[PDB]
Amino acid sequence: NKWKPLFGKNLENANYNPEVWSETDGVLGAVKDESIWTKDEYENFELDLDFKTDVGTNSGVVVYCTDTKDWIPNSVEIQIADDHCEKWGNGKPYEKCGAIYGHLGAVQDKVVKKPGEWNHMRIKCAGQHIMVILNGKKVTEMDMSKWTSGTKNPDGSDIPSWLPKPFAELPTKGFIGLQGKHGDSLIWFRNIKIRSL
Ligand code: NA
Repeated sequence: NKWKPLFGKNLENANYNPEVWSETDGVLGAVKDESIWTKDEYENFELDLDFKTDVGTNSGVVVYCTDTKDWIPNSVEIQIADDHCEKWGNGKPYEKCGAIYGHLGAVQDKVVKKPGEWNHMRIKCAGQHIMVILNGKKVTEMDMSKWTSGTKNPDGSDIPSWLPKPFAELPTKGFIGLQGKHGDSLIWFRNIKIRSL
């Protein structure tokens, strides 16, 4: 159908703490670690958002969340990361920007721009099929039905112990959220919007 702001105007359609999450000059950011969620559940949608990184940014967009309190194992996370910072060495493919965190790498990295440059990401969530388009590049295409294991990924890498639920049996409807600030690297969001497929 048509695009609408994911959180409405003035975050009216979001569940959040206003001491954590706020809009400044049209740009959403967080000063503490707690997440921001939609008040409503979504399936069969495309989500657009702009984001800007800091050096070493590690964040993510959460979709299909069936529990906003115990969200980590009951959701899918599209990784947002500063691929130009190499802190943990080479890193894992599922830690790169536009990956499905813990589950599936992006096909190329350093599609994300350098810290302080604006990025654009579109996430198409069509039941078990998730596509990530980053800066106009199709970087990630997951079919969740392949994830029959909660411990091992189709690419052979181990799934972090804190993500035990097989993605093949995960529901493909739930809340959408953004993650808060966990350390010194900031992240900024804008033009966060959604429409149905
Ligand atoms: Na992340």
